[PDB]
Amino acid sequence: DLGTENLYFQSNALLSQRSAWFPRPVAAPAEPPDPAAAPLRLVCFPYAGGTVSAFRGWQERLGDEVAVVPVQLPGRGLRLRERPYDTMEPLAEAVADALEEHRLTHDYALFGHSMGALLAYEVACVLRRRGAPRPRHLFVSGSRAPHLYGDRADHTLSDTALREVIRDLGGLDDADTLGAAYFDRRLPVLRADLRACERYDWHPRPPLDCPTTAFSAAADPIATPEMVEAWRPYTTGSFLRRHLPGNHFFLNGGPSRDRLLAHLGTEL
Amino acid sequence: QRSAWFPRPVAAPAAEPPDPAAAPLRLVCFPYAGGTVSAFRGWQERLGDEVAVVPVQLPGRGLRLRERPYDTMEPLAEAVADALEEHRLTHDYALFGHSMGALLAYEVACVLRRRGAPRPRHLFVSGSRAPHLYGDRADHTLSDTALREVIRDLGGLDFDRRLPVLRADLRACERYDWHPRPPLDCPTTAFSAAADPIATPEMVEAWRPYTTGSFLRRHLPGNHFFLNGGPSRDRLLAHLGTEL
Repeated sequence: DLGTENLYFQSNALLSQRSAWFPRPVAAPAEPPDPAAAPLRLVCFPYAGGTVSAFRGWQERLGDEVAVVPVQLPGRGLRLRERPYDTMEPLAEAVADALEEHRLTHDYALFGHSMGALLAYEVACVLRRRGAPRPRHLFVSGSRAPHLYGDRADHTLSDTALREVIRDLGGLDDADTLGAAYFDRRLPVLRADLRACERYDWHPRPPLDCPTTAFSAAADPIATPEMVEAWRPYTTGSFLRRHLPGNHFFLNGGPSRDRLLAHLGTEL
Repeated sequence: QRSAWFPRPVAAPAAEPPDPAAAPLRLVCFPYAGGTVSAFRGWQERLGDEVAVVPVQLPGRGLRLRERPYDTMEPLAEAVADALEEHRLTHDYALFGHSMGALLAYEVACVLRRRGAPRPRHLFVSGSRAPHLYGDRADHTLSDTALREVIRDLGGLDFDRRLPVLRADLRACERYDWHPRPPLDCPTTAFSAAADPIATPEMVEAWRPYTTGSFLRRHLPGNHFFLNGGPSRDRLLAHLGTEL
């Protein structure tokens, strides 16, 4: 019997290929949104010796409902010819002046890492005393609470000694390939920035009113759950601590960066 | 002075996708009824290099348009599970699904358990009532026009070739014959939408007992197709990122 009644289905060889069930994912069409018109503006502050570069790629990860507005402090990038501030208060006042002048003091949140967390805090306090609108949210990472600053004296150490602390903390993994000479470029700005945190002495004041989310890191000696837990009374709004796997310089890239961004996205 | 203080960030170099073979986590993604892998466009760049996004193309659509679509959930889950095992996707994996796809994801996790495979690292269920609440709807029996207007009214169209596939997908949900089973053990996160009449907060909260691990429900803005764009899509991706 060679007739058509006697025919049988055979395994479909096309379906054995990976791409039949699992096509490779597809990138979306690549804005960015205008800071002036965005529903929310996330004003971001770097760590000591850092620049707005830390925030590259945040915009694409966070999407179109928030404008990422990194702040470039004097002494770096296009501002390389300007003396860096070395005291927290005038810096925070100059940032507050800049935010007001450029009309960034509505529908905004603040983010800062390490020194930039303290700066973000100090900026929130200055804006409050001026009667400006409060932030929608304050995000701090890699930072102990303000009253816990003052312990350290890194900005006094020698070039080599300071560089080794930065290396030790995870800020100099590049050196393996780029050589350490690269880093010495940053020394004057790093020292100025560091002086602002290290000579800081928290004077008691009322807590803020904005929600605050703080991030601790498992491998950060200076961001342990309890140093970061200490931010809790600095606001009369809701407080959350989220814990991350990385070190003091996780901002630079990896799982912790991705998770920070995710957490940020949940609260914006 | 705006350029001094507040320089616009430069565009990032959109990263090379991670190899699903080598990624520390593979997120296996199932679409809604009548949907395709296009639902998950852009997910990979948004989630970053620590997770390979693996959308699943089901029979009956795209290049698989000549295959009869499954209209029952168990054999569909078994065919998916065959494919996952064949292609070594049955470790270091998580599952996502939306609406019908959430039910399928749950069924796939159950098939993989019966087969002795490693459990999912996480189950994400989005815009779906819990399994035992399915089987009351009959949208798959409606006229071409009435069915289209149901989808249009839920916010799905803003088709006729794809009607037989939509119907089969809906049949799998609406004929679903729930049987009590032991709960899963994997962490599970459920998403409800404020403007979703189908999968209300209470219907979504009802997933809680389907796992013995941690359960979270997040409540988002948006309608039944909230994953398709806008604020709610962004928030979903962010919640997803916090657990991957």
